[PDB]
This record gives sequence, C-alpha cells and structure tokens, in this order.
Amino acid sequence: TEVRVAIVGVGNCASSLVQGVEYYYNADDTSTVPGLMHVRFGPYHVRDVKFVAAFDVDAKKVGFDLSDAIFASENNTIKIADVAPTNVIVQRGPTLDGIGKYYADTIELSDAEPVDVVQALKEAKVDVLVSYLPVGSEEADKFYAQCAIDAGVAFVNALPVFIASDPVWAKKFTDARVPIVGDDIKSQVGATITHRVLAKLFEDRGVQLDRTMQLNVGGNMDFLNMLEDVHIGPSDHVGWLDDRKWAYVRLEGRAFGDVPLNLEYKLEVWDSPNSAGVIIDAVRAAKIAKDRGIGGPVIPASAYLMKSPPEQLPDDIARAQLEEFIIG
Amino acid sequence: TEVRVAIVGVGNCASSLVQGVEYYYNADDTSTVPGLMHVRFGPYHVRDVKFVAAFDVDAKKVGFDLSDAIFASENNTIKIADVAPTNVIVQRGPTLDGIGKYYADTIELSDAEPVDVVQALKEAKVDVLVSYLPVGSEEADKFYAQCAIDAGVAFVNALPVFIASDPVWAKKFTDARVPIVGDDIKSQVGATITHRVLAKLFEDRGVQLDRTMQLNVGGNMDFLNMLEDVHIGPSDHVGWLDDRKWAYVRLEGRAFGDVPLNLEYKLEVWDSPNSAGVIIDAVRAAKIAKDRGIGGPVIPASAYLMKSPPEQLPDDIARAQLEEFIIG
Amino acid sequence: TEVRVAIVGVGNCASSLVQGVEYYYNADDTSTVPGLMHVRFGPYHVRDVKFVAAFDVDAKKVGFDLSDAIFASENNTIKIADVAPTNVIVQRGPTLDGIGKYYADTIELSDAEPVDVVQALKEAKVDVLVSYLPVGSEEADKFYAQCAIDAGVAFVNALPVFIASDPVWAKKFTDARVPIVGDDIKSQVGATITHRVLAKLFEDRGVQLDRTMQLNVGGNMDFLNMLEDVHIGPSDHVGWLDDRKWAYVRLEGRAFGDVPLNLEYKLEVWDSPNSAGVIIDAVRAAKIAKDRGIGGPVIPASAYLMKSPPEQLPDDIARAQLEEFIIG
Amino acid sequence: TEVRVAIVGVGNCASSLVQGVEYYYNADDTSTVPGLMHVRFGPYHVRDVKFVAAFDVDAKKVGFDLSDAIFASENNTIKIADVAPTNVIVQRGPTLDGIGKYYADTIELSDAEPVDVVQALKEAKVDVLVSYLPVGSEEADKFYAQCAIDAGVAFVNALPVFIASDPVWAKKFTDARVPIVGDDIKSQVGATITHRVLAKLFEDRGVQLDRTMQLNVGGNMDFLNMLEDVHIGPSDHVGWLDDRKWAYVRLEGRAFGDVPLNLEYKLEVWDSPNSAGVIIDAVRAAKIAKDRGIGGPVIPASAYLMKSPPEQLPDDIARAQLEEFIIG
Ligand SMILES: NC(=O)c1ccc[n+]([C@@H]2O[C@H](COP(=O)([O-])OP(=O)(O)OC[C@H]3O[C@@H](n4cnc5c(N)ncnc54)[C@H](O)[C@@H]3O)[C@@H](O)[C@H]2O)c1
Ligand SMILES: NC(=O)c1ccc[n+]([C@@H]2O[C@H](COP(=O)([O-])OP(=O)(O)OC[C@H]3O[C@@H](n4cnc5c(N)ncnc54)[C@H](O)[C@@H]3O)[C@@H](O)[C@H]2O)c1
Ligand SMILES: NC(=O)c1ccc[n+]([C@@H]2O[C@H](COP(=O)([O-])OP(=O)(O)OC[C@H]3O[C@@H](n4cnc5c(N)ncnc54)[C@H](O)[C@@H]3O)[C@@H](O)[C@H]2O)c1
Ligand SMILES: NC(=O)c1ccc[n+]([C@@H]2O[C@H](COP(=O)([O-])OP(=O)(O)OC[C@H]3O[C@@H](n4cnc5c(N)ncnc54)[C@H](O)[C@@H]3O)[C@@H](O)[C@H]2O)c1
Ligand SMILES: C[As](C)(=O)[O-]
Ligand SMILES: C[As](C)(=O)[O-]
Ligand SMILES: C[As](C)(=O)[O-]
Ligand SMILES: C[As](C)(=O)[O-]
Ligand SMILES: [Zn+2]
Ligand SMILES: [Zn+2]
Ligand SMILES: [Zn+2]
Ligand SMILES: [Zn+2]
Repeated sequence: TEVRVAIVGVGNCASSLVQGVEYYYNADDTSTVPGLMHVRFGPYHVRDVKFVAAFDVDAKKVGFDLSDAIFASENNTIKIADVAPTNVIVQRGPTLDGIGKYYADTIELSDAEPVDVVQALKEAKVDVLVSYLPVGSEEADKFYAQCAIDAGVAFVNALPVFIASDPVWAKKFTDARVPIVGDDIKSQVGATITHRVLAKLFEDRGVQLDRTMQLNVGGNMDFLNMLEDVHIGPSDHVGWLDDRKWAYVRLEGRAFGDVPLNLEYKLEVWDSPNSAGVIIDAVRAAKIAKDRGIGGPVIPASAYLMKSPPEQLPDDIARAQLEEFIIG
Repeated sequence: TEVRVAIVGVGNCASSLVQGVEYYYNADDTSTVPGLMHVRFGPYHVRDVKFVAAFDVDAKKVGFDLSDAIFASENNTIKIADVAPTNVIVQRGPTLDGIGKYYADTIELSDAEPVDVVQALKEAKVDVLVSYLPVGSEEADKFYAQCAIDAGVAFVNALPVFIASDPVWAKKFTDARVPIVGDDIKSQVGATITHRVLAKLFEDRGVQLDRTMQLNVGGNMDFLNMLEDVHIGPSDHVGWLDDRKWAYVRLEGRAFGDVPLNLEYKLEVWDSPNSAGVIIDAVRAAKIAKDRGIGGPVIPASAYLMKSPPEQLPDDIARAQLEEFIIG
Repeated sequence: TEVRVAIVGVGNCASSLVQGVEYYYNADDTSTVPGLMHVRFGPYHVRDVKFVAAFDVDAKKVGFDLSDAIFASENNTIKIADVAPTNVIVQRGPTLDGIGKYYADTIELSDAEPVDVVQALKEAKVDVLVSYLPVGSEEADKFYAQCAIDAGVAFVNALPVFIASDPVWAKKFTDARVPIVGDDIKSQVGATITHRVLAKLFEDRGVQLDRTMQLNVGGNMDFLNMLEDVHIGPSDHVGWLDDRKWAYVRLEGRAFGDVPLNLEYKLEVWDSPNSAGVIIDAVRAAKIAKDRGIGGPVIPASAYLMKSPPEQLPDDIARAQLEEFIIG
Repeated sequence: TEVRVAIVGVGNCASSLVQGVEYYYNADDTSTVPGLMHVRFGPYHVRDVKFVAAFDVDAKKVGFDLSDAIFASENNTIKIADVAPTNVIVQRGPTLDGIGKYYADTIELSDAEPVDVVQALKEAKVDVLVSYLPVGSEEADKFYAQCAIDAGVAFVNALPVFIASDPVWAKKFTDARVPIVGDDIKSQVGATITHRVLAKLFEDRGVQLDRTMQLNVGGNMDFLNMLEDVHIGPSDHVGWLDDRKWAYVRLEGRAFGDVPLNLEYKLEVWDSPNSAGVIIDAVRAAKIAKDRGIGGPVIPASAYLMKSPPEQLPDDIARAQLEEFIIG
C-alpha cells in the first residue's frame, strides 16, 4: 500500500514535502486538511508516502541521510515537523544545467562521481520520482525524465520545464506506459492566482484595469536563481525572509465616469510549503495511474495541480475530473 | 424615447447620477463604457435619461435647481462633468425618519411645507423614481415607495430598506402593475465584493481563513450616518476624504501544515460614482418593464444590480437573464 | 532594598508590569534591556520591585491572587512570563467613575464592600502606588491619589487625568512630602511619537503637510473604553487583535513645485507591554524621591516618562536630567 | 544679478530644474516655498538663474533647444510648468563612461563630434556648471569638473562621484579659486532620510531593530542605470511609474520583554523634483562663493545640501552655518 518516492533536488520544496508527510502521518482520513484534496487519496493515505531515494549535487547534501539533507546548505523553509533518520542516503546526480552562476557561487559541488540514475531508481524500486530542479534546468530535467521512463517510474515535474506539456515528451511517456503529472506545480494561494482573481473581478464588474505592478521579494535559492502597462517578476532577494515570499501588488483602474479606483495589497506566504500539499496529491495520482498501467500525462491531475498542463481546463472542472479519476 | 426620472434625496449618489448622464450624453452605443452594461439599454441611450423632478429636506437644496442642489450642502463627490441649469426645482418632501441625529446636527431642514408627493409625481409625468434616502429611513422609503405605486411610477430602491425583497411590498407593486428594482444598489468594485472574492479564493484553494478584519473610512454623510473571528463595518469618518472610501482589509489563514498565509490590502474608491452606472442600468430596466406593463420586482435586474434582491442568483446567470429581458 | 508596589486597576498594563518584573528578574545590571533606562535604576534592580497590594472592582479579580487576576476577565495581553502565586489578594476598591457604560456591560462588579484604601495602603507598607484606572476616571484617580498622599505613598499616574500636571495637586503632594510621577505614561514607540517624528521630518525638509489621517484599531478594554486637515483617534474595536494596537497612518504633502509626496504606514504594537518598561523606570524614580524625602512631582522623571508632565522638556534634556537625579 | 548656469546631462533632474525656475519665476521673496531655503538666496532670486548652456550625448537632445531637450528621449518627470524656447542649443559633450549597457541599449548617441567643453564654457560665460551625469560616470564627472576648474566655473556635483569630498579634488578647486558644492545632491524627503529618522526613533526609544528591508521601484533611466539583517537598493524598474519612485520599507524590532514591534511603510515621491529645490539653493550658494573669490568646497552648503560632503555636520548646524554664509 506504500508509494515509493524518490526526490530529485533536496531543496526547500523537498524539505516541505518530507516534513509534510511527517506532519500529517497520523491524520484522520475523514477529516479535511488544508492543501490536500484528501488525507487518503484513493487507497493512499499521506503516511503511505515513503521516501526511498534522493539525488542532489551539493557537497553538503550528497552522502547525507535525507533527514539531514533537507535542513542542509541553503535550505531555510519553516520547520513544521521533526524528521527522524530515514536511512536513505542522498546520491550524486549529474549536474548538467541544474546549477547556474548564482548557485555555483553559493554552494560547492560534491566530489562524488554522478551515479547511474536509471540503475539507482530500479535498485530502490521507485514508484514516483518528483523533480525539484532549479528553474532553467532543461537538460537536467529532461535527463531525469528520461531515466524515469527507462526505469518505469512515474514522473512528477514540479518546475517550469515543458515535458508533460510537450507533445513529444507526452508521447515518450505514453509509449512506455509510464505516467507523468507535470510542468510547474501549483501553489495554493500565490501571487499569480491572487492577481488573476482580482484582475477578473475588475473585468467582470466593468472596471478597466489600466496599470498593474507586482513586486516579489524572497530569501531562498529558488528566488536567487530566478533573478539570474504591466509589470511582474522577481524583484529583490532579501536574505532574512528565508523561504518566505512577499508580493506587493497594485492595480489601478477606471470605473464609471473614468473615476480612479485602486487596489494595493501585500501577500505573505511561505513559498515552498505552499506547494507541498499539491505535490502530495500529484504523487498519489501518479501512483494510481501506475497501478492501472496507464501511461502518458495524467490529464485531470495535471490540469488541476500544475500551472502548465498538457490540456487547459477550468479548475473546478479539472477538479471534478480528478475526483472521478480517483474513484476510477 | 425619454426616461422621465425623479430623484428622492439629492445627495452624493444623486450628484454622480446627474453628472454621469451628462458625462456619457454623447457616448457611442457600439462602444463599452465602464460601469454600464450598455450605452444603449434596450431602446434607451444614457442621454434618454431626463431628470424631471427631485425631492429633499435640506434648506440648501429645496427650492434650488437640481443642477445646483447636487453640489450643495455636504455633497462632496468627485466632479466629472459640468451640469447646466435643468429648470427642475427641488421640492420639499416629508422628512419622516430620513434625518438622524448626526444629519440633523449637520444640516438645517427647509422651512417649506412638505408637498403632496403623489400629485408632484403625476404632474411631472415621472416614469421612474430613484430613492437615495439615508440608511435607516424605513418609514420614509416605504412612504416614497407607496407614492410611486399610487402614481404608477416605477421605483428603484437604492438603500438597504427591504421593499422589493419583502414579499408584502413585492405584491403591492405587482398588484398595481408598477415595476420595482431594488433593495441596496450594488457598487462595481467595493469592499464587500472584493472580500467575498478573496475569501472564496482561500476556500477554493484549501487555505483556512482563521481571522479577518475590515476597516472602512470615508468623509461623506452616508458614512457619517452609518456610524450612528470576523470584523467589519464603518470605522471612522475622515473629513478630507470627502466622498472617497478607503477599505483596509486583512485576511489571516493557514495553508498546508498549518503554515501562516496572510493577505492585507487597501481598496480606494470614490463611493458614490461606484454605483452611478449601476443605477443608470436599473433605471432603464425599470423603464422597459413599465413599457411592457409588467409590475412587481424586475427579477433579472434586481438579481444583477442589487445586493438584496427578491431572489438570489449567481451574477453571471442573473446577468444573462437580464440580457434576455432587455431583448424581450 | 525592595520597592513595595501596589496596583490600582489589574488590567492589561498591570499584567505586562507583573510579567515584566518576572521576565527580567535575573537580568544583568551591566547589560541594556529594551524599554528600560537601567536594569538597576539607582540602587533598585528590576527584581527589587515587589507587588504587595492591588485594587480592582471586577468580580473575576477581587478576592483572587494577583498572579491569577492579571490573566482574568478581559485581560488579553501577550504572555511573556509565567507568574507564580504572589499571595497578594486583590482588594475591592471604590468604583466611583472607573467603570463606563461599555465596561459595565462587559463585566460584573464585585459584590464585596469597597475597603478603606488608606488603611489598606498603610497595612501593606506600600512605597509606590501605580494607577491604571480607565481613561475618564477623574474622580477615581483623584480619590486614589488622595489616599496615596494620606498614606505617605508615592504615586505613579499612568492615565490622562491631570494630577501631577495640575498645580493644585502638585502642591498637595509637595506639602505632604509625597512624590508623584505622572499624567499619562509614555509608550516606547507608539502612533503619537511616530507621527510626531515624521511630521517634523516633513517640516524640517521643506515639505508642506497638507492632510493627515490616523486610524487606530485594537481589541482590549482600554480601546473599547476610549471609543465611548487632520484626523486622529480610536477607530474600531477588533476583537481578535486583543491587546495589540494597529495604527494606519497617511501623510499627504507638497514638495518643491507643489509636487505631491505621500507616506503611508502601519505600526503594529502590543499596546500594554509598550509601557511596562517605562512604568518600571517611573516606579523606581518615585522610590528614590521617597528615599530622599522629596515631595511633589519628580520633574525629570515626569518630563521623560510621561506625556503630560508638570513641565515640558525636550526628551534628551529630560533624559539627561533624569540620569543626574538617579546619581543624586 | 544673474546666475549663468550650464547643465551637464539634460535628463529628468535637468528638466525639474529648468521647470522649477520657471515655476517660481514670480515668487514673492518674503514668502516660503517648499524645497527652497530662500526664494531669494543672498542677492539671487530664483528668476536670476539663467540657463546659458547644456551638454548631452543623446541624439534626441544634442542640437535641440534646451526647452525641448528637457522633454525628449526617456525624460519623463512630472510637468509643473511650460518652458518657452531658450535659444540655448544642447552641445555634444564627450561620452566617456556616462553611458552604460542599459543606457546604450536604450538610446542612440549623437553623431556630432564632442566639442571643446572648456572653450564652450568660456564662450557662454558660465558661472555655475551643474553635473547630472548617470551614477558610475567617474571619468566623465571628473572630466567635466576639470573643465569647470579650467574655465573658472563653479561646479555643483549632483551625483555620487567623489570630487568635493576627495581631498585631492578639493585642493584642485581651492588652488584654482573655483568653488565646488558637491557629491550627491540631497532629496527633501526620500527613502534614505525617512529610514534614518525612524531607525533613530527605535533606537532612542529603546526598541531593538532586528531586521529591516527597503524595496525601491521606479521608472526612469536613473533607476534603470542603478540596476546595472539589512536589505536595501534598487529593486525593480516599473515602466509606468516614470520618474516616480516608491519605497516599500519594513522595520522589525523588539520592545520591552522582547515583544515584537513592527512598522511597514510606503513612500511615494517624484524622484527628480525631490532635488530641484536643493539644486537651486546649491547653485546660488556656489555663485555667492564665486562672487567672493573663495575657491574649494563651500563647506556649509555641501554639508547641508549634499549626501557626501567634504565635512560631516548635523543638518541644523550645517543649516545655520549656511545661513551665516549667505549673509556673509
Ligand atoms: N516552492 C514552490 O512553491 C514552487 C512552486 C512552483 C514551482 N517551483 C519550482 O520547483 C523547484 C524547487 O525549488 P526549491 O525546492 O524551492 O528550490 P531549491 O533551490 O531550494 O532546491 C533545488 C535543489 O536542486 C538541487 N539540484 C540542482 N541541480 C541538480 C541536479 N542536476 N541533480 C539533482 N539535484 C540538483 C540543488 O542542489 C537544490 O538542493 C524550483 O525550480 C522552483 O521554481 C517551486
Ligand atoms: N454611494 C454608494 O455607492 C451606495 C451604494 C449602495 C447603497 N447606497 C445608499 O444610497 C443612499 C444614498 O447616499 P448618498 O447618496 O451617498 O447619501 P447622502 O447622505 O449624500 O444623501 C441623502 C440625501 O437624502 C436627503 N433626504 C433625507 N431625508 C429625506 C427625505 N425624507 N426626503 C427626501 N430627501 C431626504 C438628504 O438631505 C440628502 O441630500 C444611502 O442610504 C446609501 O447608504 C449608496
Ligand atoms: N497600555 C498602554 O500602553 C498605555 C499607555 C498610556 C496610558 N494608558 C492608560 O493606562 C490605563 C490602563 O489600561 P489597561 O491597563 O490597558 O486598561 P484596562 O481596561 O485593561 O484595565 C483597567 C482596570 O481598572 C480596573 N478598575 C476600573 N475602575 C476601578 C476602580 N475604581 N478601582 C480600581 N480598579 C478599577 C478595571 O476593572 C480594570 O482591571 C488606561 O487608562 C490607559 O488609557 C495605557
Ligand atoms: N533625481 C534625484 O532626486 C537625484 C538625487 C541624488 C542624486 N541624483 C543623481 O543625479 C543624476 C541625474 O539623474 P536624472 O537627472 O535622474 O538622470 P538621467 O538618466 O535622466 O539623465 C542623465 C543625463 O546625462 C546624459 N549624459 C550621459 N552621459 C553624458 C556625458 N558624458 N556628457 C553629457 N551628458 C551625458 C544622459 O544622456 C542623460 O540625459 C543621476 O546620477 C542620479 O543618480 C538624482
Ligand atoms: C473523503 As474526504 C474527508 O477526503 O473529502
Ligand atoms: C451592444 As454593446 C457595445 O452595449 O455590448
Ligand atoms: C549602567 As547601564 C548598562 O544601565 O547604562
Ligand atoms: C527671508 As525668507 C521668507 O527666505 O526666510
Ligand atoms: Zn520553493
Ligand atoms: Zn454615496
Ligand atoms: Zn493597555
Ligand atoms: Zn532623477
């Protein structure tokens, strides 16, 4: 009944995921938990999620037990639960394009030789591989995706590298009978969706949005890495913010009579945990597809849990389709 | 082709309405204007809206031309258009419960004797009477509603006094074959709808809203009059704000792992003009119902343009039903 | 070496004071603590402050040990330290005008008969009586001030009732050789001083401040009680804020060329603790004056620690004069 | 009685300066104007400031009348006054290091051959040269400073290139009997001074400032150019902001009992005009020093009007010393 999970990139998101499973390890499956569609997704309780392997390139992570690696190097997300030794030692994966200038100047790459990822996946009997590679790691993400396909392991693509949403890659998974949920994991409530909802509000109520500004500040490596009319994008890295992300947004519009109507807000979130619940749902959905031997992109799951899914669908419809998929 | 309009309560809302018609008097009916469903609602262009009568109780308004009365006494909304003399002299209506302690201490009641409103409506051949009485004026609003019924004049109830939404009053209008659109005119984008949309966002995304605060400040008589877990309501009267209304709102919730997620915002609007467009649509809808000899609450119009309609309907559905009503 | 303290009004401020002494009971006198001029003020270490008596009128406080009374009824300030039983039982003081409509509707007055305060003070051998009566309690504050004079007990007036700053009362204390520090205890950083500093900034830099607004919200009885161009004052009571006080302030000015220059801010503080340190310094200053047999207002202490002192003096000068007073 | 002024760098600051003189051309010298120490500084009325020459490198400015050049290319500050043709044609200055990558990719350099600046200054009989070179233009600013010295023209250094504050350069001006006021012109109320005052407030009131963040956004070339614990610095370029600069700042501290005390604010200013008044005072001070034949840094003026003066002095003292200098 377990879901054997392997993690690529033991960063802040990996930390929120491992801690998250620990946090809700004893949750009642008849109750509702924030950030999770179901404490028990299909047959899988959160506790059924077992971490059996992990890959990284940082000297302070490779060779260390997963339980330590999640709190090492630049990892700095909020600690919600203690994580006992897992006995899972982080292995050396191929760096490829996963480490940009800012990262390289911040960490030291492990001296260990990159292992044979496909063999590593098979030896660990992994069911689902979750990829947390830094933004821009196209070669690296596609490399890991390929290993997953070759090892017959389901893939959950958490970063904005088009794989599940690239017909070419969708076909590779389909033909191999390997499931994939992916291309940019969603956050529960982040700046993007908040701005979308409000912009829609203006529009639906007849208020013309003339100008908009979105300033984002954070203090983690994901933010640092991304640093490397309408305005939007990472603004400034603020060390003491750690894994938190603050969004300062201003909407300026005109209502009846061209009368000015403004709205300014600040959204405060802990970035990584904002997606841990979503990932946990993705992981189990990918597991279910695998139990059924259905390869290719898991359509309902990707539409509801990812920002760049194979096929676009309204959230509620995507949600309903995902609920049907679960029941099977 | 004209819509003969009479105004009860020449305050800030009345000012935005009269100025609004002037502002869009030459608008192209194939274009879209903020705050208006249609420049030409059915057969009625904004310009077809003619002000033929008005009633008030303030010594600085009664006896004055409507064009002056809208800028008199405590009226202080934003001026978007010059208004030439209308030759419509503001008449003395019965005060009843339209003037509370705060208002009474602020203005001087007109020495003139209250006129016979029913006769006044008939003599002016009014088609639609729009009521802008202060909040709490139940006896006064029902009195004016009654006059409207007796004169065979359609009624648009802009304040939170239940008439269209009170089965008893709905029946009175129905039986008299007089249309009524009403009970609290909507604003395009105000604090209420903004908070609703965001609260829904949290809920839909699995974020538990634990605490919420909504502080409102303004500088007009409507605000002054209203001054006479969850928190909400008029907070403080700020003189120099005039007709503007600022809402400071904070939402505190918990996302996956009980991680704190907050959102704080400030909405800046010019309160009265925020409903002028809505009123203009209500007025013409009421006119159309009258042209058809259909009495009682105009269901589609009230559902879409009012906060407390006879029957609740999702905005988009109410909107679609209103579009069908227009075509007839 | 102890400073025998009695408290009038066991509310939020009393709670922050008692907890405060506990919190810094073991502080190093060569270190600096936020909110305190000296861990050891003259000969008195914070720990030398002993609570020996207290008076209230609330049924949930009178008859209870001080350690419980500080956390009873509507008290809701932040808890910074555990407070062990003190064996000091809260006595029934005369209500007089200390309980307004809002308070009366919130609490139940103790059935106990008001005691003879003068006798109570003498029996407890009190050195300093600190008054935390609600705003507006003039008769009550002057009554307690009188008892203090009669018992030869130094008085620290924390509320805005003019006593130390009223020549008539200043003379009563002087003639009795009883010290008094008083009339509205200062906060370290509150809305008032923050606005003062910024308004001064504008002025000194040649920016004309045209309009200003200050909105305050809180969730304690002090705030509730106070609820009973320029804008300023208590705006709205927000239950879940508890003892916290949030100030939303906006300054609008004109710089060179009449160019608009604005500044908007939000100050978040825990109201009661914001003055506990100040009170602790006041208490010891009053003790020192008593050791010297010097009656009347302690000038340096009042100028630096109170909002409405007998004599106004620039903070730094008042501070320097207070430092000289300490050395003696 | 005129002050012959030449401008190096016809950007936003140059625009605010030229418009500023026009705006207050008819000001009463017995009145006080925001941003100016005196409408009449010594013998010089604002109107005595005459623009007689200007230098730039942009193809859309060189060869154009100053009155047009101030509103050309990327200039986008607020327009406070119409500026009639001046008959002063912008000349081609040597680019040197005044145009970085971001600027070069934004504008096209003039095809004209750089002129002999020293000769140009002499031919125009310039009294004061104001330098508005972009940040980082060390070689260019020192080149222009040298020309000024050689032409016997007073220099006002508005950018952060150390000249007046570099003993070596201070001596060059002194030995040549040429005055210099300089190194980074002050703003009336900008983010820096606002943060300074508040940080000082915390400190003086016993509140320990633990963390601070300062985010700045703007929409002009100065901001774009600058883009090329504690946090501070240019955060993000927001096109539609134009010459406006918004500073989002948050201060987090601990008050008595280690209780959290926070302050968050947003300062909205029009960046360039925020220094026009200061420059006008600097220009006349430099003129007075020249009338007296006193070379080297004008100490009082630099201490009060510049961020990096030769010698540091408290603002009020520097202000008083400057007032004495004026009287002479
Ligand atoms: N945190 C969120 O809410 C959220 C939401 C959507 C998308 N994402 C994306 O998910 C990713 C995860 O971010 P974090 O989790 O915030 O990032 P992170 O920077 O903390 O960690 C990335 C990890 O990958 C490791 N890594 C780098 N190259 C590697 C390679 N070749 N092989 C194996 N490991 C390698 C790094 O050493 C590091 O431990 C980012 O791309 C982010 O943009 C995050
Ligand atoms: N402004 C908005 O966006 C908006 C939205 C929804 C509802 N409303 C409601 O609409 C009403 C109109 O507010 P304003 O228009 O903002 O208010 P207002 O205070 O400016 O004007 C009300 C007017 O009614 C007059 N009046 C009082 N008693 C009267 C009587 N017996 N007979 C005739 N006239 C009388 C007053 O003298 C005054 O001119 C308020 O009740 C308000 O709450 C306004
Ligand atoms: N908290 C601050 O930072 C601050 C700063 C300056 C001034 N003050 C003033 O100090 C006072 C203390 O406020 P809290 O401490 O915040 O107020 P509070 O409302 O929490 O407590 C006042 C207490 O006085 C008791 N009381 C009322 N009448 C009494 C009487 N006749 N005899 C004895 N006790 C009586 C009440 O039952 C209550 O326990 C207020 O007047 C407040 O405005 C507070
Ligand atoms: N605006 C303020 O409040 C303020 C306050 C302090 C300091 N400053 C500094 O003053 C300077 C002026 O900024 P703006 O005025 O905002 O900048 P800007 O970018 O608008 O204009 C600089 C001008 O210099 C011209 N220039 C560039 N290289 C040149 C060269 N070699 N010779 C002649 N002209 C050349 C450019 O083409 C442009 O017109 C900046 O360095 C800024 O940082 C501005
Ligand atoms: C069955 As359930 C509590 O996950 O919706
Ligand atoms: C016909 As139309 C421009 O009002 O939607
Ligand atoms: C002597 As001390 C540390 O209180 O200033
Ligand atoms: C003499 As004056 C009005 O500039 O201070
Ligand atoms: Zn992350
Ligand atoms: Zn209104
Ligand atoms: Zn208090
Ligand atoms: Zn500038």
